[PDB]
Amino acid sequence: ATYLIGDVHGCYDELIALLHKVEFTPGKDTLWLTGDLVARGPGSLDVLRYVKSLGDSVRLVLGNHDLHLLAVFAGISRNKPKDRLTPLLEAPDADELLNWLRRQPLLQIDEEKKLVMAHAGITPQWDLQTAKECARDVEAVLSSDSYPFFLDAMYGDMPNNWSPELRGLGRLRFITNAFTRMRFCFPNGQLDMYSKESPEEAPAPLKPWFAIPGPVAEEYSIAFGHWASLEGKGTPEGIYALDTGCCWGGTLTCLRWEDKQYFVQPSNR
Ligand SMILES: [Mn+2]
Ligand SMILES: [Mn+2]
Repeated sequence: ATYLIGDVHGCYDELIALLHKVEFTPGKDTLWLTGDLVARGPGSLDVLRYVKSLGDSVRLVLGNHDLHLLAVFAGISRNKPKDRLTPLLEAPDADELLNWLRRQPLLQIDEEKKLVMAHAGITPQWDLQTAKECARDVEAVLSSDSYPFFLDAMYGDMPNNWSPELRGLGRLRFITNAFTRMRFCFPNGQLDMYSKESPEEAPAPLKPWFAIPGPVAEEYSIAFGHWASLEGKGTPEGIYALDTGCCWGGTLTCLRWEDKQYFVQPSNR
């Protein structure tokens, strides 16, 4: 069976309870995770240990909080107490866990399932070939010995419009923002980096990225997490918003792909 789970955010107890609910069995089953494995919940260290141990039985994409953790680890960014990352950062296996984490993809594709996953989704300005190339470029910098330089460069809100002519810092910043921070788009597909509200609360002319026709969404199902204020609701056919806000007192959601059956684990908070 194939299971897809939204942002875990250190909610290790809820993750394990949900996996036991579906009798997740590595070697027979595969788990897809939308990223944001860490921060806010209390168990980021246990989450990363478990997810790394799954090996080929997990398909992860990196989220904005995973990248922020890497930036803190590398001395690029300041540790915020509310993220509760200190046990992970001080763990004796922190190097092993975080060097594993920075080698994971920004994008997962299963052609037999016609299924694509990224943390925030797929901008309508990208076709599949471009999404693949952009994921490869950022994965290459994150997996290199020089990844702290990229982590420092990644912060920023511009450029917010894709072009194949983008180069250098702006190209990487756009790619990172599209995969890990996107929510709303302008009608032409350009990213808005400020509004984090539900679609009903957003100001015109902002619309969700998935409300703008794009070539990937037209051919593939897209699963994503990230946008907690969506509460997993309000998406069109073939768009699966899996982040139902477990770390916020909401729920952890798991979708089984074969029958599109949902399973939900209440937050312990
Ligand atoms: Mn999140
Ligand atoms: Mn996120």
